[PDB]
Amino acid sequence: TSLYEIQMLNYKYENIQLRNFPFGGDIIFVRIIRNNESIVPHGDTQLRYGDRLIVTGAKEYVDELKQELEFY
Amino acid sequence: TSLYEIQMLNYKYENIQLRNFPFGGDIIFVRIIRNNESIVPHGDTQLRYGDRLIVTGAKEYVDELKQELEFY
Ligand SMILES: Nc1ncnc2c1ncn2[C@@H]1O[C@@H]2COP(=O)(O)O[C@H]3[C@@H](O)[C@H](n4cnc5c(N)ncnc54)O[C@@H]3COP(=O)(O)O[C@H]2[C@H]1O
Repeated sequence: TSLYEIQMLNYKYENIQLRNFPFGGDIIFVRIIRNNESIVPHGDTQLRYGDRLIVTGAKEYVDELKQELEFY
Repeated sequence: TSLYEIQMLNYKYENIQLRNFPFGGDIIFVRIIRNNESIVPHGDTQLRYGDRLIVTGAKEYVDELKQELEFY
């Protein structure tokens, strides 16, 4: 697996832009699936509750992000 | 999510960082395979001859980039 899906269910990250984001080891956001649309994420893209995040990275770092964003 | 491989075979774009690349369309480089290693691209990553760029985005622009980078 090189593409992982994380659900953004953490209120503390609502409206945060990717350009400010706390990247673990390092990850790329491949797509954000939001309200029937798949968006190509860039610096000014903001997270929203319920986003389906498609990410790529080493599993260790993906795991941290999954924990923080989906499991809190 | 579709990913496409683009060989960086055009010396003209050699050494250009992603932060300066003249993107003409909606795209993200998801990975770059270089020296048999899969790396996670950022602003400071420089294009190198022979890079295998794994990209996602508008197919229209993927085609244009392919023209620019591996037809040249
Ligand atoms: N995988 C990739 N494919 C194509 N181009 C790439 C790229 N990774 C970086 N870049 C290009 O470099 C800028 C610089 O990147 P950086 O990593 O330094 O600085 C970034 C970054 O940490 C954050 N960001 C934007 N998109 C991101 C994404 N998909 N994943 C994670 N962070 C992202 O916003 C900062 C400013 O974003 P902005 O897009 O407005 O500005 C971008 C974009 O034009």
